Amino acid sequence: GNSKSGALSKEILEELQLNTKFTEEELSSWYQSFLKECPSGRITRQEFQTIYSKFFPEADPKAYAQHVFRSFDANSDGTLDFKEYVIALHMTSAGKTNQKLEWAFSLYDVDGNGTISKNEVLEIVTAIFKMISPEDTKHLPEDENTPEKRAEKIWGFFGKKDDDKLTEKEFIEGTLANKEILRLIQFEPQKVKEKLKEKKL
Ligand SMILES: [Ca+2]
Repeated sequence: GNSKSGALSKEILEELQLNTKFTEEELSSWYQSFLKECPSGRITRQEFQTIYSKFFPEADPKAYAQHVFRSFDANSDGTLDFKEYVIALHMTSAGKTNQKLEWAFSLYDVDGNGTISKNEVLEIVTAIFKMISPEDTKHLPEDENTPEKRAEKIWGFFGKKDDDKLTEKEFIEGTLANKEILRLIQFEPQKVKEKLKEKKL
């Protein structure tokens, strides 16, 4: 930790790699500031939720923030340490999606039982949908303009029956190969929005 706490930034860089938006020295600085506000270096789910409530005033981010917080162990109780908190912000707001597919699986596997069910896709798709301001949902395709439609389209693209289980192997294959699945599972609010106002006539 430099010798006086701080080498937690190495673990972060390792687990995030090129995806990092920070050097270890900057992470330590953010960490020093983090500790002035959260002395224990831990952050609860309620506190994490507040971050998103504050920075997404146009949306209803509570469910979304809770699922993101849980992705780091499928637990609503407890806390996230600085490392998981930095990685969580990166997953929702920075970098490329294709480097986040393994984490995306953990996000979609709500109960953490190793596979994704149809209902879990709907729960997450709904949470992400609520991150879109009412103003933008009108630019959304007819067959992708409600949580139900989006979630069923994703399930259909995976060629699944109502009670089938979706594995990580297939989730990664499909999110990489089929760009429509990518578009529909997309969890970064800005990316959903920016594609939600582009394309072609
Ligand atoms: Ca599951």
